[PDB]
Amino acid sequence: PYLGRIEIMGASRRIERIYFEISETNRAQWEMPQVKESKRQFIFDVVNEGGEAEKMELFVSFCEDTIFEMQIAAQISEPFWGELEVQRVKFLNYLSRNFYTLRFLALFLAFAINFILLFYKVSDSPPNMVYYFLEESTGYMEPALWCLSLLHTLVAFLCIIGYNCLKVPLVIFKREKELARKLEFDGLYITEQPGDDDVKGQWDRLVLNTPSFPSNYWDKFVKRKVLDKHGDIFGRERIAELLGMDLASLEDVKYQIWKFGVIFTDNSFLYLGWYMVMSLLGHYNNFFFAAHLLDIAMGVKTLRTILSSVTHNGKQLVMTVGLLAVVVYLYTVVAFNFFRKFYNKSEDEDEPDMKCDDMMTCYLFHMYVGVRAGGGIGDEIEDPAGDEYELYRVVFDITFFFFVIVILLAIIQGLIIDAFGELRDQQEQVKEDMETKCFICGIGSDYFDTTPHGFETHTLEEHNLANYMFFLMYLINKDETEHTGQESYVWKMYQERCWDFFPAGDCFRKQYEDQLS
Amino acid sequence: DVKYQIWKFGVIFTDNSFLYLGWYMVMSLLGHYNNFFFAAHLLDIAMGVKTLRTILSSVTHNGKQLVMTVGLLAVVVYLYTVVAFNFFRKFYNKSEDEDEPDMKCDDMMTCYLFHMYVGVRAGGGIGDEIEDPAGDEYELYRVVFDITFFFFVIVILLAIIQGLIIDAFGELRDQQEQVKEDMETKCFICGIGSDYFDTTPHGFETHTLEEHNLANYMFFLMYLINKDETEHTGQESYVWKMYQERCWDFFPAGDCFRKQYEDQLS
Ligand SMILES: [Zn+2]
Ligand SMILES: [Zn+2]
Repeated sequence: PYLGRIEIMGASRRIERIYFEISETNRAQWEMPQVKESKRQFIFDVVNEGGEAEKMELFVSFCEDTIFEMQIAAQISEPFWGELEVQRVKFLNYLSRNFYTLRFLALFLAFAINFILLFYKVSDSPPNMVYYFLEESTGYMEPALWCLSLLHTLVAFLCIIGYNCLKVPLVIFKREKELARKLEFDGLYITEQPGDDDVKGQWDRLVLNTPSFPSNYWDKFVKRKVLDKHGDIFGRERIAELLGMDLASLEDVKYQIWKFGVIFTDNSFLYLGWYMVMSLLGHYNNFFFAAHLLDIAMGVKTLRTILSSVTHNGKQLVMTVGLLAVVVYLYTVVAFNFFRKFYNKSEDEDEPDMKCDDMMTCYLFHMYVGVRAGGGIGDEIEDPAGDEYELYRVVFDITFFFFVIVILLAIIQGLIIDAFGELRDQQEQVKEDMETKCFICGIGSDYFDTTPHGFETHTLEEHNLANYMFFLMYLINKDETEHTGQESYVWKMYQERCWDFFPAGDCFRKQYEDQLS
Repeated sequence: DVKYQIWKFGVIFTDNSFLYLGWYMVMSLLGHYNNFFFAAHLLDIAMGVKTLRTILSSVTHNGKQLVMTVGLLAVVVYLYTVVAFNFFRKFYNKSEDEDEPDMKCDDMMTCYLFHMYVGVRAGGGIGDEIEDPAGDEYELYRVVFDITFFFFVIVILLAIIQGLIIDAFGELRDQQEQVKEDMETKCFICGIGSDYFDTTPHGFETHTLEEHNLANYMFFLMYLINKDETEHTGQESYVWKMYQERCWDFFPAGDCFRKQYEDQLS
């Protein structure tokens, strides 16, 4: 239960098995459903849109993110300026622990507000100017709407605060983590400099000189390592002034501005801010509470997966909608040049309403009524029977119907129908790969299945990606002086970002098969 | 045993097929009250005909997602209703009479019902039903309203609804094909690939007919159950003990007689 077990490619160039102790708190945090869903999403992403070369780097990044999330969860968990500080941190922890409940409550409140909004009525007379007011016999909905609007605004504000307390630390952690990696192993601001059209790199400069650069990232030796790696070649004084460190120490408005910039560029934070703004506009005009019904797309995973079918081929949907416009424009040109006499949409004899005596009017008429008509433009425009251009006109109508109504809408619907099957195939392929190959070492399940339940044992004990994350957390928490020999070996390999200690293509059984059996 | 009979009757009354047959009998009884209650027994074809059951399985495979997209259509039509009720109230007069107007969007509930009723069922959307906007101040906003309604609701949402069914057909077909491929390329009892047995001609056929026959395993289990404990032989007693302790380790997994004695046999 607490006894951990991983296999590494040891210094002796052989597979070695490492035993360590796992904390019950870490095990419970791992078993939490949020972490389970995060792991599933990561596995899907790497199997689907990932390369075999970078699989271990991606896996280590996932492990680091999961470790930081567990640390934040442990921080927010629960068992005269001091009094207000204690109360404030308690309130913030409560908001962080109930962020998702607050989001669900906000969705419910929006639904209730809109259901009450379904009873609004418009009258010229008071209960030019028109008076909008509720019309219900019960009388409870009129105060209920005001109470629910106040509650919805409060819940939206609490959701913003909870997000800032919970999911912003991870964004800042990843940002600082990536900046440190690029600074050390790429010399981004020492050797190359950013692209300059890269908004992120330019903003990141503001934080290099700050004393609190590794505020969330664990490694506090980021600057010292970069100095040792680069200063000897590129100027010790220049590196020190760039990184804002003092060279005689061997015996933050800018940081806050940079942090706020990252927060304001965060997509989920922007979405929650827009949600709060619309909730505020709701008190101005209650029908602005109808823009919070769009939150179901982010709320319900089933609806999100359904809409993913539409958005999988969204670029091609836009392309085919823009192609429909060009085809209808060509039909408009032909109509305006040759069949102007059929586009009289006025029943009155004396005054004619000619829809194709102007190019813009004809194009609007086509794109409006011809596309939405069941049989095309022939349904709307005048019948050509007994006319000189009857055959040209019937060819016009038939080709419009076939190319636009039939073929183009068939393409639009086939894109969605194909997107459904493509997403299904992606899920099936990920499942098949995860059930027929080992993630860490990439050895087929047939080899392990010679022993009954061999692949199950290999994926549960020998090569467990949960155990690897537990070992990484163990190394990070353990002291450098306290590290044992193999732990120091793996720690050095991790510090140099060398993923060669992961057994790739080899395992304990494959190495000692002759002796074991 | 009154308690045992009560428990048995509770299980019977919770049985789904028993409840279905009880409902069938109740509707048959109501038929004598009103003969048109015999039309509720035409729904029995779904349970009766396996072909129709498999056809309806296409609809029911993604039934949760069908309900979800029907509930999403309601929200989208509600947003269009809000926009209409706020801005285009003047186009929703469905009365040919000049003096008395029938305004379908002077009330939020009436407008929502009008949209969900006629706009969804119309071929071109709500623009077909409501008044033409030509020569009006809000003509462009109104044509954008109509075009987006047609594309999002009539085209995209119904395309999603039909794509769910079309995908369900292919998914069921793929399930059947995968089961057939697994059953024809791997052995059920021991999980050894057919390629190994196919070195001998008809080797996999012989393995699945004589060596590892899941019919033979059921026959042996019935034989053990019927046979007396005292009459059991040695290996039969071994398997009987393993069965009593619910230990399925006597099933050969990954090994077979041929694989074990290949050197001696050939
Ligand atoms: Zn492995
Ligand atoms: Zn077998």
